[PDB]
Amino acid sequence: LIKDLYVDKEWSADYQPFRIAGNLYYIGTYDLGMFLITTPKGHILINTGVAGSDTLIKAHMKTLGFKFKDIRILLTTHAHYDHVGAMAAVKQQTHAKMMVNEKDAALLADGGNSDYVMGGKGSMFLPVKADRLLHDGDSIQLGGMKIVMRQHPGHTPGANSFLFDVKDAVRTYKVLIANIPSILNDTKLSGMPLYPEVGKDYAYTLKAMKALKFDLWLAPHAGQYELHKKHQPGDAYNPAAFSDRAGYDDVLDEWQQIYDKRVKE
Ligand SMILES: [Zn+2]
Ligand SMILES: [Zn+2]
Repeated sequence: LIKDLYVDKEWSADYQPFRIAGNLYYIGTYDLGMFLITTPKGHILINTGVAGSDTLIKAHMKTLGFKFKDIRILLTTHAHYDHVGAMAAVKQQTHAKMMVNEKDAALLADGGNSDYVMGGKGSMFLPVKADRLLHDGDSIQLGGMKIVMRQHPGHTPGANSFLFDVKDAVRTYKVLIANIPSILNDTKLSGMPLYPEVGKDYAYTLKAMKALKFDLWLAPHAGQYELHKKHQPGDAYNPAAFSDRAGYDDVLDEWQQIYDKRVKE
């Protein structure tokens, strides 16, 4: 692996895990979103953090009263090292099935060495082989849960969001775990040498994500959905803290204006 990878202090900073809505729990760090969906047949994990975050995931699950080794399915929003850095460790420890967007499978399996921005300098994370390759609209089912993957390419070719219903004592909530279409500085939207369709994909994703319908949303980075303005440690259960259509439209509109200006460079 590449030595001396950048880690933001907020990526590794501990955060009190909590129940978001129903059987969906937050088990991530101050900045990095890691989501646990619990079922009678085992659990789904969406994302790790950086390498070493398997320890925090195991500890957070214990705090909530769940066993790490009951994770049966592994998912990611996109195959960058801040979201899959501990994915190989988690798969080795749990024997969970890795299910990945077909468009990110090669990137996940080569540890990021093919990354269209950060590649060619060796592995940024331990590689993971896919147990199931996912396509736009594919469903992931376990213990009564149905998760739909939507392809939201650009940030990586295989970047994707997940939509699913959770039930509590009161009502059903449709949750979106949204991969926000952020554009890195080094990206040329007319086409990148290892990703010629990058700008066409980002354009597609900005329109596609605006069209989604849901009750609650979260994202892989706290700042993208203002986690720490919506939630403080010890807050009473309150799913409505994550009802925020205005903030979702505002983040997508900001990225659409960046896209529009960067195309004109
Ligand atoms: Zn990323
Ligand atoms: Zn990230």
